[PDB]
Amino acid sequence: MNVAISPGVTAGNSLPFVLFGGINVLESLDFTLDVCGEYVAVTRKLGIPFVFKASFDKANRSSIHSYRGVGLDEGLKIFAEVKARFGVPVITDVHEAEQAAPVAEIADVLQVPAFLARQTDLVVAIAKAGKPVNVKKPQFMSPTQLKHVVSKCGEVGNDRVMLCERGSSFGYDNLVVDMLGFRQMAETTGGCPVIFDVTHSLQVLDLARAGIAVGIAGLFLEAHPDPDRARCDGPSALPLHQLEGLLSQMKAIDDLVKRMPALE
Amino acid sequence: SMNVAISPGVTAGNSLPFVLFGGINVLESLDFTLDVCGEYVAVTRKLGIPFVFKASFDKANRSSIHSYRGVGLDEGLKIFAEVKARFGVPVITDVHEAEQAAPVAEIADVLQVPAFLARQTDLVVAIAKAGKPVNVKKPQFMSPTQLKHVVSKCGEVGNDRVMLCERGSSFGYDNLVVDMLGFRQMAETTGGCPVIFDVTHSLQVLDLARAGIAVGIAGLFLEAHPDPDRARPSALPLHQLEGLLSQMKAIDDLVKRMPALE
Amino acid sequence: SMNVAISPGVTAGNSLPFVLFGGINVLESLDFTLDVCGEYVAVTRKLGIPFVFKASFDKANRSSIHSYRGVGLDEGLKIFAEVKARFGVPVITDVHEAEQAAPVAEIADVLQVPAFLARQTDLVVAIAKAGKPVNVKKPQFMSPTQLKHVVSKCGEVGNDRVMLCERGSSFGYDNLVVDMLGFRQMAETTGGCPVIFDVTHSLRQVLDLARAGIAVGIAGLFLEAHPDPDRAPSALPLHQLEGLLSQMKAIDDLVKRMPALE
Amino acid sequence: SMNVAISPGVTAGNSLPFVLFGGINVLESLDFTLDVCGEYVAVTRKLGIPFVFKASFDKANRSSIHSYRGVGLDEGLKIFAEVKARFGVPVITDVHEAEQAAPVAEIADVLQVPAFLARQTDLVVAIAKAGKPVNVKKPQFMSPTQLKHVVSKCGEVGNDRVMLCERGSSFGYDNLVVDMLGFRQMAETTGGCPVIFDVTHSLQVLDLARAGIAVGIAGLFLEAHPDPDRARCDGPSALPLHQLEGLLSQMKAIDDLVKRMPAL
Repeated sequence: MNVAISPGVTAGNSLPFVLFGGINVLESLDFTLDVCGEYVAVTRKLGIPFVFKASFDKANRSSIHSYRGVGLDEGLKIFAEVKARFGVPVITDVHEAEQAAPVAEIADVLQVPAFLARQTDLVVAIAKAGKPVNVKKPQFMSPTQLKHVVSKCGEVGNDRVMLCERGSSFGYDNLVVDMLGFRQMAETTGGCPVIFDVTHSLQVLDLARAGIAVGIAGLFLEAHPDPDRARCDGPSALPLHQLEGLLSQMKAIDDLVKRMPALE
Repeated sequence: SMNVAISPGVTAGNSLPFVLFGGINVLESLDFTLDVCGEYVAVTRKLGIPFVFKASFDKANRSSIHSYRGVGLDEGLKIFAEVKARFGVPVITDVHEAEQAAPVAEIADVLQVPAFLARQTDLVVAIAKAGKPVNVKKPQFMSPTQLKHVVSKCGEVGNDRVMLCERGSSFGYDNLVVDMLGFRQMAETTGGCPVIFDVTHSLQVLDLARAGIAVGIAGLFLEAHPDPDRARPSALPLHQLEGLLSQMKAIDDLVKRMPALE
Repeated sequence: SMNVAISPGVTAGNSLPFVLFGGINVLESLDFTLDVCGEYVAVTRKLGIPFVFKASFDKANRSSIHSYRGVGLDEGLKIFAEVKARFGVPVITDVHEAEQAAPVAEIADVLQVPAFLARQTDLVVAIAKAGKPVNVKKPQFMSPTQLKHVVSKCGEVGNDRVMLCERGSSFGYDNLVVDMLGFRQMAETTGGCPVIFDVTHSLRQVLDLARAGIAVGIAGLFLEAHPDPDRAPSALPLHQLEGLLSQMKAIDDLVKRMPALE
Repeated sequence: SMNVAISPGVTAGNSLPFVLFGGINVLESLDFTLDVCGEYVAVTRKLGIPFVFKASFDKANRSSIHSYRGVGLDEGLKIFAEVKARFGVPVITDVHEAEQAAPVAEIADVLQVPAFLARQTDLVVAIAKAGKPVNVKKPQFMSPTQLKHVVSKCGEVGNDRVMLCERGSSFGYDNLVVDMLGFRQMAETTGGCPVIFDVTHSLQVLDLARAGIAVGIAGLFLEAHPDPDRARCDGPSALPLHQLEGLLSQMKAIDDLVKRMPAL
């Protein structure tokens, strides 16, 4: 199944990989524009399809007082300016059923947060909003169970679903990426595009190389100019200056493996 | 060990006689709820075990939009109101949306945060703000030392009456295992919150229940059904309730009068 | 289920009063061995708990070839002979090489298969052939239902006196978690072999784990102790032994007179 | 980092073209061994991939004491001598008991420490003292940063020619997952030992092999058989032999590409 996101950007497991790349959360217009512009410049140079990613709300910080981002209303204003400035499609996450329709007016893909992937009403609200849907696979969920979420989407008329790996629970706290999961998610859901979040899955290069070599529809990436200074106990973003170096290796492997067959 | 007063005559605490949070998966009819709740009340009253009746009014996380979800909020609250009026038993239920907490708190005696939702700031705050004691289910993805953050969110909005509920940790794909070292970790990192063990969702129910009760905990969380084979995770057969509870009580009374080592 | 006669008045069985397999990590000196065992003997005699003294004569799997390995076979067996002569207690020790089994079985009353060697056909067969009861340590990588194949190898060469020993299961990197449901799976898939729980290797929280395992209803506890474990995984502080054991006996005596559910 | 010379024209190293350590589960007869080795030689030659033939002379841990164990030490070494004589290939086998190390080392070119026995001091020392390169199998219970203890044991008795072989990690009961982050950790914590990936035991063979090879490693470890379904084992299934060329051509293409890409 190939999922058409915007003109010239289509995701599919046999197609050239799509970078879903951006930042953790919207803090300001200018900072968003500058980071997005650098993503655009690099992906344009290399010839990699690109969807810009950001959250408008951090809905699950440790403290009710922790910074949560600019929020829904201002976030969608920022996304509108990004789309106008760069002609790039955008993807963002949706935490509450009531956000789905307003977000769908602006965003080109709506993401189901991993912890919320089983919540029927949220998933239905997101699926009914009429845009392609990216389902984050929670660390507690095996790859053959994601089909139920895909089915809930199809039951309310949305067949344009993508599935995003971000690791599996491995003891306490640690995540392991089972590289056999990508095919199992694809094959049990009718061939949904599979995307790999190499940021939350934690050596980013080892992991991204491993995942791209398997043969997948997309990469999911967060970046920052200075990741070590994040005001976050979240997982480290890629340092932004490393983007081109990373993506040139990804494209090289991706172009190679996408012309190699399965074993007969 | 902080103790949490649920009602007169029911108080949960890690040094106190265990409390049974028992009932059924989801509310379906007044008739069946009363049937099951009445058996729990009679057995617990006979054995002398503090009791809080448990049920969901909605199953918010089923695999299909057409899969039966239960009677829903408005009818659920009416059933709980009857359960309370007829038996004088306190009740606990789970809350899935922020806007549900206030109306639920008018009837329910304890509000539960669903496991998958434990990290969501707005839902937890709405539950905590509703002013009843809160039961936080520990997600299978969460280590026992991280639950303190959810509790702190509750404290941050004025609710210090928080209990923690164990239901297993992810062990490979699909399977859950219960780390019995987790109960003390949960308790000691949260200032001594009552710890509760869900022996149904964790899954040999007797083996697990015996093990958890022997550690010394505040409560057991249990679902039962008259015929769990032919119902559409597996509840205790309702006819085994008395036999299970008599062992739980026997072990619990023994261990709650034994100390830590020197 | 099946009972394993270890020595006169010491019999291990899942329905019988629990047996303590207790001692120390490794034999270092006669003096120290006698000091610790003497303490175990006096506490178990006082409390009325069947006792088997445990120690390795060699640490075959330590991180450097210069790391201290214990007194070794010849001297270790001499120490075990003294222990037996002086206290009249039976002893258990582990066997790392096939040719050690015959010599060890002249002195030791139970031979143990080390966890990492449990699948090695030739070692297990030599141990089973030596003619004493066998304790099989369940490796952290093995599921509870697979231990049957090791027990059958013992049976294939005429040794039907086999016990099984839980020490935890791999949980992510490095850490171990004890699945309390494993005891019954081990017992039921092996014709009811006695199941023993190593609370030491499985890991301040020795008490939580020990209470939980003893409450399931098992044949034995495996325990290592040391007078000053911090300044010496981590053994129980020896001065805590009587406190730990009095609680284990109390729980075991209670649960061993309770049935399965109807 | 470290390069281990196995024989003329065969050298394993994490920066070098990958080496195939390839063969069969156990030595059953001379002629079957020669035929299978002959097929590996033909394909590795055609493709230009360095090759070491692998086989066990004993299956030391079957479920039943009556189950077939292969030809045994004495006859196995006679078969190995003939393989070397006939094909000019180096060979690798596993050693289960201390006393087998010296006689095995007279014929074998690499001696392998079985995974379950990797912590056994006396076995590892007898293997290390035998004077040939050593392949330590990483047991599914051992974390990648702990393998350094085994390498140090080998060094303490004068053998610095050690390679480390990934076979998966325990993931719940029975299942294994391959953590693709472990390869670097094994290499960096041991002074740069060649890291090798057993795509057989670790279990979709192509997904896993593509992922591992893309990370950048010294070797692949593979068992094959003309009819794996009819194996008289309940062990993990061998690669069908007829798929060897197709698998290895993809491995070569990916390895050649990534071995000339830098760090970020």
